Amino acid sequence: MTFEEKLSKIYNEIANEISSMIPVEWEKVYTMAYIDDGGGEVFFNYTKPDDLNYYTNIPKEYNISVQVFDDLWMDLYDLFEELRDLFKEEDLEPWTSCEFDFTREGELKVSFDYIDWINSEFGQIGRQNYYKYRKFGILPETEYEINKVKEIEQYIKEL
Repeated sequence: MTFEEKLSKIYNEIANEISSMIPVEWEKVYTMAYIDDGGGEVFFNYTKPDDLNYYTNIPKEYNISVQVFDDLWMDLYDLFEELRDLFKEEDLEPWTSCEFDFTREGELKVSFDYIDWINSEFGQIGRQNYYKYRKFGILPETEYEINKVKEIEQYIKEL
């Protein structure tokens, strides 16, 4: 199996997982995974046939138990971590972030970024809010968070 085949297998597994975590019909799906040496996290938003829907709200609104959803969540994270370990296994610079987007109409985008988030000294919420501001046009709901988004913006501009 080549590198492309490994990437493809993992991508397919990821897509199937994320689709399995959504109990209803979805239109667009935006997934983000921040993984470095100091742990990491995975989150995704999904639209319905528009408004973004945050993944951790799925068990609250729909009939899927917290336990099952959290299990599938952990499996997804494990998939992304395996994806990074592949990059390591092929003597490539390990990515620090991965965007995994796909739509109901077959659109697909997988991209990697290598921002040194550790030395940025910003936490997961800052990274998430900044991501939501960059990808979409959504700004946070408190001035503290907004200010942090500006700080991260300026940190990145100075790279």
